[PDB]
Amino acid sequence: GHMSRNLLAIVHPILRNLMEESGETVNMAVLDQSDHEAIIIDQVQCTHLMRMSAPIGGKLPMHASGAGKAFLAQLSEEQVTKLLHRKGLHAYTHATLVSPVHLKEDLAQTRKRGYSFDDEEHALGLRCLAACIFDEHREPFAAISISGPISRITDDRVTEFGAMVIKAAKEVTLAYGGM
Repeated sequence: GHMSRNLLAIVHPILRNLMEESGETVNMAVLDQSDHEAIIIDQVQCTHLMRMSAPIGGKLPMHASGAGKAFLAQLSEEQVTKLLHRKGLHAYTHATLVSPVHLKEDLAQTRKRGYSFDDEEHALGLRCLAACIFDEHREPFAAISISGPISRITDDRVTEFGAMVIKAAKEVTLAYGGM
């Protein structure tokens, strides 16, 4: 499935809603199946002075980011192993899953859990939760995420945050099909 500008306008209402509810910046990122890259293509920023603010068109690391890992957690260990050298498991922070053992392990927990979770892996003090968007062939082509500072995305809101992003992704996957 591809991301048409038309579809974005239809779904925008979902990103705005998740923003108000979570109180954090919301992003929509598309999966580049040719280059294996998570590209931000939409965003609704929260109003807090201190917040996450990525540039539209910005890329996200596949192994150390909400959207990245929410995608990576869809590919086989062989595929993953490919991107290990294909892309690169760069070390953004001491928490970054630089070792494929742990990574693949977290990737596993992601599918189980439903939503990815970057805990200060992409940047110090940043938390992120993402959940894939599905086309017709049940293929994940997009990912919706909530990213904010740990000071506000507290440990006891993680699950409540992970649920919000499921409810919003589901709402996009369905509203998508048949329009």
